[PDB]
Amino acid sequence: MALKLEADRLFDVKNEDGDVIGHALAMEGKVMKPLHVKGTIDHPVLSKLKFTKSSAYDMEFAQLPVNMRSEAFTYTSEHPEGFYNWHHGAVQYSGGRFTIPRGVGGRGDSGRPIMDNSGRVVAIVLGGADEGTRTALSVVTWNSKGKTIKTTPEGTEEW
Repeated sequence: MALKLEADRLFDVKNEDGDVIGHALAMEGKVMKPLHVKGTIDHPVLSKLKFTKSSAYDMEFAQLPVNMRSEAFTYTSEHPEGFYNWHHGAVQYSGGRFTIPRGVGGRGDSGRPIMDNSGRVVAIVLGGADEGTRTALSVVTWNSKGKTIKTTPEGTEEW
């Protein structure tokens, strides 16, 4: 039945020698990536754009080229408790926190989006704090009025 054919929305950010140290994404008309991730966007067009910084939220962004604006994720500010999806599997959202099993997130996971079954982005991963058998994520989300919010658990380590 299904072939996972999708637009080019998620991009790699590499370090000086070329290791993937994070991710950048096309969403709501912008290319955004965590500010703490110091590398270059592995894309001939995106890497030449002028990026605006937002230290208060660990975000760095630029406007999408007119063309690419269609190849992009849609965000949603509604996240009822339950399970969500990301590159490594299930992400649980309960208690105001997004958690994953311990020993799963780390370098390379910054900038990865957490999604719902309808394919909308619900949050962007920044780092994590292990608490017991789980890891609580430091994520960026936006509220219903479009305000950016940043939740960082105690002892979070940036990925």
